[PDB]
Amino acid sequence: MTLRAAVFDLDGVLALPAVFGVLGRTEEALALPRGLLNDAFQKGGPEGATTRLMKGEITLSQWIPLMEENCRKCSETAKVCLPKNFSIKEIFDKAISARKINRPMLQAALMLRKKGFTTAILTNTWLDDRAERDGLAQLMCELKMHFDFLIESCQVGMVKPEPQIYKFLLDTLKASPSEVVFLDDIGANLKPARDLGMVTILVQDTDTALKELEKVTGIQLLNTPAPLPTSCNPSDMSHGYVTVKPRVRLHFVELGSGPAVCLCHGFPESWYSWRYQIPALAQAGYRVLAMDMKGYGESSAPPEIEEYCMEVLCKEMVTFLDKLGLSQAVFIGHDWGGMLVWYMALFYPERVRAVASLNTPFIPANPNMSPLESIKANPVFDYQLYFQEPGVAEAELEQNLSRTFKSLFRASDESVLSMHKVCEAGGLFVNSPEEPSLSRMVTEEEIQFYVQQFKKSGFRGPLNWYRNMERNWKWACKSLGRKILIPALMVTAEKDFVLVPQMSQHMEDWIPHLKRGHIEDCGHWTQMDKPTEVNQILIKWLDSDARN
Ligand SMILES: COc1cc2c(cc1OC)[C@H]1Cc3ccc(NC(=O)NCc4ccc(OC(F)(F)F)cc4)cc3CN1CC2
Ligand SMILES: [Mg+2]
Repeated sequence: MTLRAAVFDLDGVLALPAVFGVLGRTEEALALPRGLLNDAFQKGGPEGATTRLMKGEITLSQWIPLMEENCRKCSETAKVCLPKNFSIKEIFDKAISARKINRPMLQAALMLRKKGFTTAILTNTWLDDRAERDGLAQLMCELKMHFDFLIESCQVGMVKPEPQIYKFLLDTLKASPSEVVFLDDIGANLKPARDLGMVTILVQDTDTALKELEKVTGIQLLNTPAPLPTSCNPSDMSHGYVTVKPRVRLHFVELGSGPAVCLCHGFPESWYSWRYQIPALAQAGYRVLAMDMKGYGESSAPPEIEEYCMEVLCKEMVTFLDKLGLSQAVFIGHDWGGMLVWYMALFYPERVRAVASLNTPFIPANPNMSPLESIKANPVFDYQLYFQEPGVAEAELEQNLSRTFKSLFRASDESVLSMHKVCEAGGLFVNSPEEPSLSRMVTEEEIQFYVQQFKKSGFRGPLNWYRNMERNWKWACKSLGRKILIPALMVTAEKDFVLVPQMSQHMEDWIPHLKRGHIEDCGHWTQMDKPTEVNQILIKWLDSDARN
């Protein structure tokens, strides 16, 4: 009775415009008899060429000659002559290419799966061996990840509306007819489903079909707020391991193809902090490499403090590129990662295609002042003095991992921390709740991932990034006569009460062609506070500065 599974057609529902609709306009353009392309498309019926193509018996390249004869045969009966420029190859090439994803439909499908539905795609498709088959391959891959099953006609040897495929569909979904809703742009494909007892929605226009699907499922799909970008499931990611040197191996996650983009997280985060950026960046045509920085998660965490100074952390990232075969890579960082990528561009510009930083500005070294004096001359950086002593800051953060991350990963309007009274009060969480409320930015599952990551190597490694003030300062002073002249981007967050946008006001002195981005109502955790704006800024900057 109560629905539980949802099935979606591709051509006409999830993808628009349908191939039949582009074939109809072609009939109008070249002034053919109406429907002639569709009579040739459907010549022979269940024993014709198109059904042999839809069943995997022949490939698309094999079917085009058969479609050419059907058009010459159909044009002979209607007493007409096909133009001199008639090309079925070129006609379908434009149709397959013009087909885009119906985002209101896919977003509604995601909402159902989020609410606990089993989503699937049931489409009549073909084995595409065209030279331009990659265009259709990209489309399928980005739709496949959002559904539990993709049942293709040419893979199973069954086509709609043959009843055998619907019995195969119900077996795949492991559900009864009256528990499944099925959407298709063709009414013929619904009669066998409507006979087995499943709910049917004829999709003519998307917003009306969504109104019907709202009613039968009891879930609001239309006029739903803007959904978050696609997140990452760790157990479905490609996990990579590179040994940059003895006792030091770096763990990273990889997705997509194209120019290598290397993401560097901050303190106290993980590769998972790019969960909203990784698919979005890979979809834009990039090979994302989200790192576990030295001392974090599955990466090595040697205890020595000097192993985390900026000079060592940068030489190892260069090595990481070497052992992977990458001459360059776009470096996007946040918090400590952002500071590391600034010095990557300053010391190894030949290995940085482009550099970008979230929140963290490039503050050049002061040759006449130690960094400890400057940190003391700023009450917001007072927690960094508390971090200096080893073991002290570790005991507090490692005491209750759940409370630690729930008190940190909070929006700008949820803050329960006072970064300016840390050393005085003798702790970061002295005046914070023992069981803080779950922020709007992170679910309980996402918090429990960070907990499991930091159960590995603790907080010693991460905190050691703070404990190389004098070493990093001596190193940076060697680059005081340089200038960053590669593509650079500085993204500032309005409500970051520690890395304020005003700290970046002088950066153009050192980066003349610096580009900028600003995100409003955004706290420190830029990636998970405003992921849709982070994705927009980066994909726009990458497409114009990093790619060729
Ligand atoms: C050469 O002059 C400097 C040089 C340098 C530094 C300062 C300098 O003076 C100009 C400081 C600056 C700095 C600032 C922030 C961070 N980020 C960070 O610690 N993030 C963790 C975190 C953030 C917010 C939190 O609170 C809440 F969660 F939002 F609530 C809790 C934790 C890093 C650095 C790097 N430093 C050394 C270099
Ligand atoms: Mg269709």
